[PDB]
Amino acid sequence: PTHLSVDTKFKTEGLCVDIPGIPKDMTYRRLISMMGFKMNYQVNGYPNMFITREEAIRHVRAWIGFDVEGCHGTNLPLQLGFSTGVNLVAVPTPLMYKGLPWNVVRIKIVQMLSDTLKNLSDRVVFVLWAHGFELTSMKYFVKIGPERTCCLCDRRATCFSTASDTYACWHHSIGFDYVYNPFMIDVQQWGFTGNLQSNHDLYCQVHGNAHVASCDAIMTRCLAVHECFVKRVDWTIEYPIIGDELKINAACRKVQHMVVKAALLADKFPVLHDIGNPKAIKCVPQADVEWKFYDAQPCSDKAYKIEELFYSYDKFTDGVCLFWNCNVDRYPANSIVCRFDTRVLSNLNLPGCDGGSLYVNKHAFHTPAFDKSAFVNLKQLPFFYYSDSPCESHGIDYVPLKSATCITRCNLGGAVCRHHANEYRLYLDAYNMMISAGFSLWVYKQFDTYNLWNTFT
Ligand SMILES: [Zn+2]
Ligand SMILES: [Zn+2]
Ligand SMILES: [Zn+2]
Repeated sequence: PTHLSVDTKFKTEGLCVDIPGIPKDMTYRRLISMMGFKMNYQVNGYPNMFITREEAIRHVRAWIGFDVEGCHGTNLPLQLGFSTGVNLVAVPTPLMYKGLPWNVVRIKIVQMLSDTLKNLSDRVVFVLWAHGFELTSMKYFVKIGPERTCCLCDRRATCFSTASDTYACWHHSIGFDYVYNPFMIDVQQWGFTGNLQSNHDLYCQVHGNAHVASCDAIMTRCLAVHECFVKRVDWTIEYPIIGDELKINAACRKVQHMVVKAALLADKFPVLHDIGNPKAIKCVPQADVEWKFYDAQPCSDKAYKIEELFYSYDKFTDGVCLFWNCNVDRYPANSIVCRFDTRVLSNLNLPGCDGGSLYVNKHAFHTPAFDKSAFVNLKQLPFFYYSDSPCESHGIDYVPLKSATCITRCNLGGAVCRHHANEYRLYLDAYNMMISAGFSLWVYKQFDTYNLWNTFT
């Protein structure tokens, strides 16, 4: 039950305006044949061009919305739209390109997909709101066959070249002209009422409709992300490592310990309200503070309202509140906050629904749109490094460190020791790693690193 059987029925009602007379009774087997492809009763890793919802969710990094609009059916030009914002016009002789024959259009498609996907996934999943022209145009830039490996590496093959008769992955596809063994899924098979725009606009106000193919491609993928990662959530699905996931996650634990420990030392809060992930552990386990946990799963739709989190019947105004990746609409003044900036560009952060983003780091977290007004009661947390550890070098070469933000006994004494200089530069790299990944740090306005110097006396 892991792959989509080709004998599964395909609802054709959405196709009958582009393809009048299409049979109501239709399987994927007959649909693929109708699209001009032949599968040959082949057991070589490619059982179906179309995939299940579950397989699509596991390969969300490969999702490319795809739409085709009749520009004027073999006799008229076609506008090819992709969720990358690209519009290509193919002739049978926000970006918008003029009409060109299929033999040059397919070269642009391979280049576009390869640059988009090489650092994201081992494949492409075309996300469709299928009405006909997009399915019948695939024969002009798609080749299928047995699963293969790249001619220059061990990755699976995603492209084919008619010039050299060879195969390549996204990384080595320069000059290739055909997409090889792509995957696809028709969102309209999921049981919607009404057209694409009416269903998309139920949940998203960020993507308009300029009535060009790329806008439909964007809305289609956006609707799919909402259905699979907003209204539905599955945190059991694991995703492969494609970047600095481990360093980013390790940096997050180190910065969280550093910031909370220093806030407790500087202001001596009697109680800390740890609001968020119900799997949370004390990040400063040796602190004397009264540590109270409050369970809140990561919100995937709208940011939590602070009124429903705190109230409905309790003294969150006592001490300090810790919101580590707990997105609320407005943080109280006595808060320590880590909030993911959905606007960040990285291979881990995919475009999301209604201004949000889909952050995929081991697991997929759809995150509500970043909002600067949520931090009005707070200020940005400045960088600093604090350590009460002994100045002792145990066991890399050294240039003396000078920094006003190395809060250690040795710097209080006027000369940073080598150990705390090593730890400072290691923490600075971790801090910059986490900030670059899109995380932002905010703190109550009274926070002052000057209060940490007298923790050495
Ligand atoms: Zn390769
Ligand atoms: Zn949208
Ligand atoms: Zn030192």
